[PDB]
Amino acid sequence: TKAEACQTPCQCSHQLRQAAAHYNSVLREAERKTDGHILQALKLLIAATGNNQKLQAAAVAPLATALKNWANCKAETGRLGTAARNNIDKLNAGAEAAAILANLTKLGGKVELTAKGGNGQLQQDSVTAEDLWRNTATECQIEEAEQGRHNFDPANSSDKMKLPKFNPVAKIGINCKKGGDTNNCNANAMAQNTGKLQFDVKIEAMGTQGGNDAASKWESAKAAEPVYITNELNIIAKTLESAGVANQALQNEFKQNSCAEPSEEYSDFSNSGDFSRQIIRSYSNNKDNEKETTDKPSDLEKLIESAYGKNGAKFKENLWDQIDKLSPTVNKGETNEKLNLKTEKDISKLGEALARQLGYI
Amino acid sequence: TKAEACQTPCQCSHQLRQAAAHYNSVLREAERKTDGHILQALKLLIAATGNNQKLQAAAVAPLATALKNWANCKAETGRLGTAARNNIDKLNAGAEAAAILANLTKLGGKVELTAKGGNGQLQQDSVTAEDLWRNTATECQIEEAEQGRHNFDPANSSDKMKLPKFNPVAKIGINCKKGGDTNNCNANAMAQNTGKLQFDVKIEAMGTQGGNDAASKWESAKAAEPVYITNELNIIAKTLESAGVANQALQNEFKQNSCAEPSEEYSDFSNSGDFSRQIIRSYSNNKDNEKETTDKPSDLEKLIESAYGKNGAKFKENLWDQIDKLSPTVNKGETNEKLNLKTEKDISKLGEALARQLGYI
Ligand SMILES: *[C@@H]1O[C@H](CO)[C@@H](O[C@@H]2O[C@H](CO)[C@@H](O[C@@H]3O[C@H](CO)[C@@H](O)[C@H](O[C@H]4O[C@H](CO)[C@@H](O)[C@H](O)[C@@H]4O[C@H]4O[C@H](CO)[C@@H](O)[C@H](O)[C@@H]4O[C@H]4O[C@H](CO)[C@@H](O)[C@H](O)[C@@H]4O)[C@@H]3O)[C@H](O)[C@H]2NC(C)=O)[C@H](O)[C@H]1NC(C)=O
Ligand SMILES: *[C@@H]1O[C@H](CO)[C@@H](O[C@@H]2O[C@H](CO)[C@@H](O[C@@H]3O[C@H](CO[C@H]4O[C@H](CO)[C@@H](O)[C@H](O)[C@@H]4O)[C@@H](O)[C@H](O[C@H]4O[C@H](CO)[C@@H](O)[C@H](O)[C@@H]4O[C@H]4O[C@H](CO)[C@@H](O)[C@H](O)[C@@H]4O)[C@@H]3O)[C@H](O)[C@H]2NC(C)=O)[C@H](O)[C@H]1NC(C)=O
Ligand SMILES: *[C@@H]1O[C@H](CO)[C@@H](O[C@@H]2O[C@H](CO)[C@@H](O[C@@H]3O[C@H](CO[C@H]4O[C@H](CO)[C@@H](O)[C@H](O)[C@@H]4O)[C@@H](O)[C@H](O[C@H]4O[C@H](CO)[C@@H](O)[C@H](O)[C@@H]4O)[C@@H]3O)[C@H](O)[C@H]2NC(C)=O)[C@H](O)[C@H]1NC(C)=O
Ligand SMILES: *[C@@H]1O[C@H](CO)[C@@H](O[C@@H]2O[C@H](CO)[C@@H](O[C@@H]3O[C@H](CO[C@H]4O[C@H](CO)[C@@H](O)[C@H](O)[C@@H]4O)[C@@H](O)[C@H](O[C@H]4O[C@H](CO)[C@@H](O)[C@H](O)[C@@H]4O)[C@@H]3O)[C@H](O)[C@H]2NC(C)=O)[C@H](O)[C@H]1NC(C)=O
Repeated sequence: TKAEACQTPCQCSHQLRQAAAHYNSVLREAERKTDGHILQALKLLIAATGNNQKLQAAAVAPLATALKNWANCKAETGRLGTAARNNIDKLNAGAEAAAILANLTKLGGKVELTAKGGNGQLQQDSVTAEDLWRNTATECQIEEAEQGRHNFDPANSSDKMKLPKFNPVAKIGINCKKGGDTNNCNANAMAQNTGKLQFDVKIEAMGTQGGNDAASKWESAKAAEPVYITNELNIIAKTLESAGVANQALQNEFKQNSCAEPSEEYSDFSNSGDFSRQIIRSYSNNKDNEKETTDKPSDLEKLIESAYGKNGAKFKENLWDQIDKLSPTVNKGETNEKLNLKTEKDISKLGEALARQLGYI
Repeated sequence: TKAEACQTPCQCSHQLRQAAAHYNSVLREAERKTDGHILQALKLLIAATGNNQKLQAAAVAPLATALKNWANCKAETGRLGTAARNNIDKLNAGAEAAAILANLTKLGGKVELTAKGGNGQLQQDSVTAEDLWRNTATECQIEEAEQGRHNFDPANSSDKMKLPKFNPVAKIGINCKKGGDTNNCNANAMAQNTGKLQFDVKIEAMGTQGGNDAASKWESAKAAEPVYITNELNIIAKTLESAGVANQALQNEFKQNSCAEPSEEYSDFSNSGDFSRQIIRSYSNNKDNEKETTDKPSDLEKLIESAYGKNGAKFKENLWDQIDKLSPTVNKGETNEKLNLKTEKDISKLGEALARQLGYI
C-alpha cells in the first residue's frame, strides 16, 4: 500500500522490524524451494536407477535439471543466509533502540516546589508535584498510520527508506514564579504559599546542545517563562546508524535471487538448457553431445516426442505417473516397508531406498 | 570459562550477546556438517553408478551411511533453525536494551541555581551548573570482569544463567542550601550569592516507586540533604524479561544435537547399523537382509574383509583412493571438463557429472 520514509522513533522501529521480517521470509522461501528440488531429485534418482529401462532413460534429463536447480538454490540460500547472519542482528537492535527512544520522548510530568513558612523557604509540604516520568508500559501508537511511514519497502523505491539523523537530547526546563502575578523571581523571592519553582525534563529525538537561556528570561522582572537547558545524550543514535547501514547491505543482497520454484510441469523443464542438452545426450546418436539444442529444431522435438510425447504432452504419464508406481523398500526392524513415492516426503527414507536399490543389483 | 549470573545492565548485555553468538555458531556448524555429508554422498553416488564393478559395490554401504547422516543433519539444522528464527531476535533486542539501560544508569550531573540580587531571587546569572546528563558515547565497562558475570554458559550449569529482576526508576534529587552554614532552607531563603538549589535525576536499574521524603528532611532547620522522589519508568524491563524466556527456550533446543561430523575413516562407518546392514545386503547371499549383524560375527567380518580389507584396513585404498581416480565429465561450453573428485567441492558440478553418467549407459 503506502510505504514512506519513517520520521518518528515509533515509525522507524516498526519499519526496521518489518525489514528484518521481510528478509527472514525471503530466506525461509529459498530454503523451502531448495528442499523441494532435492526431494524431486531423490525421486528421480530412484527412477534413474530402477529396472524399468524406459523410465530409467526418461528420468535422467529431468534429474539433471532438478540437481542444477537444487545446487543453485543451495548457493543462493548460502548467499542470503550469509547476509542475514551478518546484518539482521543490527536491525533487531535498531528496532529496539528506536522503540526505547519513543518511550523516552513520551515521558512527561514535573517536579514543583511551593514556598512554605516564608518567602523563598522550603519545608515539609513544599513538594506540590512529583510525577516526573511516572510511566505505564504501553505500545507506541504509530503516528499518521494512514500515511504508512511505518511500512517498509524492500525495493527502496524513490530511495525513500532512509533513517533520520537522530541525536537525542535532554531538554531541561526551570520555571520560577514569584506568585500573585505572573512574574518570574528576578525581583522577588517565591511568595509564601503561592511562589512556585517547576523542574521538568523532556527527551527529544533530535536536538543541539545549548547552555541555559536565562539571559533572555530572567534578566528582568517579567512574565514567567521556563529557562531551558539542552544537553546531548549521545545514546541510541549510533545503534540506529549501524542499523541503517545493515538494512542497506541486506536490501542489496535480498533484492534479487535466482532460486527456481520446484515444478513437475513440462514447460518448466523445457526452459532449461541442462534438460535439452541431456535429452540429446540420452536419446540421440551422439552420446557426447554438448549442445543445448539441435541444428534442426525438429530433431530435438523428435527425441522429446519419443520420450515424453509430442511437445511433452505425455510428460506426466511417462515420468511422474510411472514414478508413483514404484515401490522401493526401506528397513523396518526385522522386515521392510514399501515407500509410496507419490506422498513420501522424508528424505531419510528416500535416501535409504535409493541406497538399497543400488545394492540390490 | 568462568561464567556467573549477570548482575548489572552491562554484564547482562554482554551475556545475551554471547548467547546469540553461541547459538548462531552452533547453527553454522550444523550447516557445515550437512554440506560435508551431501558432498560425500554425491561422490559416492558417482562411484555407485560407475562402470568399475568392484567400486560400484564398495560404494553402496558407505553411501547408505552418508545419506542417513546427511538427512539427520538436515533434520537437526531444521530443528535448530526453527528455534533460532523464533527467539534470537529477542536476544538481540535484550542485549541492546540492557546496553541502553547501562547508558542511562551512568548519566550524572545536575542543575544548580544560585540566589542573585537578593534572598531567594533568580536572575540571569543564577544557573551556576547545568551539566545534567551531558554524555559522550563510550562502551560500557564490564564491572568485576574477573567474576565472569558477563560470560554465557550454554549448559546453564547450576541454573546460573538467570536475568536479574529489572524495574528501572528515575530517582530525582532536590537539595536546598540556605548558604553561610550547611543548613537547608526550612527557616531561611537562599541567601544572595551563597544559597543554592540543586536538582538532579539518576536512573537506577532496580527500584520501587516512592513519594517525596521532605517530611524527614525539610521538617526543621538542619544540615541540608537532598529530598528524593523515585518514579517507576516501566521501560526496558519487559524486553529483558522476554529475552530471558527466549534464552531459556533456545538453551533447551541447542544444548544437544545429533549431527555427525563427516568423515572418511572406517571406524566412523562401522558405528552405523545402516552400514553393516547394507554390507550384508550387498555382499552376502541374502539380498533381502534386514539385520544389522550376522548371527556369527565372523560372517560379517568376512564380508568386510572382501570389500575393505580385514577390519576395514583397506577402506581408503578400496574406496576413496578409487574415487579419486574417476574422471566424470561436466559440460564446458562446446566441449567437456573432467572433474577431479579428490578436490572438487561444487555440488552443481558433481550433480551434473552424476546425471551425465546415468544418461551415458
Ligand atoms: C550504551 O549502549 C550502547 C548501545 O546502544 C553500547 O554500545 C555497544 O557496546 C557494545 C559493547 O558494550 C558493543 O558490542 C561490542 O562491539 C565490539 C566491536 O564490534 C566487539 O568486539 C564486541 O564483541 C565482544 O563481546 C561480545 C559479547 O558482548 C562477544 O560475543 C564477542 O565475541 C566479543 O567478545 C570479546 O570481547 C569482550 C569484551 O568486549 C570479552 O568480554 C570477551 O571475552 C571477548 O574477549 C576476547 O576478544 C577481545 C577482542 O579481540 C579481546 O580483547 C579479549 O582479550 C578476548 O580475547 C561487542 O560486540 C556494541 O557494538 C555497541 N553498539 C554500538 C552501536 O556502538 C555501549 O556500550 C553502552 N555504553 C555505556 C557506557 O553504557
Ligand atoms: C517502548 O519500547 C518497547 C520495547 O522496549 C516497545 O514495546 C514493543 O512494542 C512493539 C510494537 O511497538 C512490539 O512489537 C509488536 O508486537 C506485537 C505482539 O507480538 C508479540 O507476540 C507475537 C506473537 O503473537 C510475537 O511474535 C512477538 O515477538 C511479540 O512477543 C506484534 O503483533 C507486532 O507485529 C508487527 O511487527 C512488525 C511491525 O513492527 C511486522 O513485521 C509484523 O507483521 C507486525 O505488523 C502488524 O501489526 C502492525 C501494527 O502493530 C501493522 O502496522 C502491520 O501492518 C501488521 O498488521 C509487533 O511485533 C514489541 O513486542 C514490544 N516489545 C515488548 C518487550 O513489549 C513499546 O512499543 C514502546 N512503547 C512506547 C513508545 O509507548
Ligand atoms: C535506499 O537508498 C538510499 C540512497 O542510497 C540509502 O540511503 C543511504 O543510507 C545509508 C545507511 O543508512 C547512509 O549511510 C550513512 O551516512 C551517514 C551520513 O554520511 C554523511 O555525513 C558524514 C558525516 O556526518 C560524512 O562523513 C559522509 O561522507 C556523508 O557525507 C554516515 O554518518 C553513516 O556512517 C556512520 O555510521 C556508520 C554506522 O556505524 C559507521 O560505520 C560510519 O563509520 C559512520 O560513523 C552512514 O554512512 C547514506 O548516507 C544514505 N544515503 C543518502 C543519500 O542519504 C538507504 O539506506 C537505502 N535503503 C535501503 C533499505 O537500502
Ligand atoms: C537456567 O535455568 C534457570 C532455572 O530453570 C532458568 O531460570 C528461569 O528463567 C525463566 C526465563 O527468564 C524465568 O521465567 C520468567 O520468570 C519471571 C519471574 O518469575 C518468577 O517470579 C514470579 C513473581 O512474579 C513468580 O511467580 C515465579 O514463580 C518466578 O519465581 C516471569 O515474570 C516471566 O514471565 C513473564 O514474562 C514473560 C516474557 O514476556 C511472559 O511471557 C510471561 O507471560 C510473563 O509476563 C518468566 O516466566 C524463570 O522464573 C526462571 N526460573 C527460576 C526458578 O528462576 C534460566 O532461564 C535458565 N537459563 C537458560 C539460558 O536456559
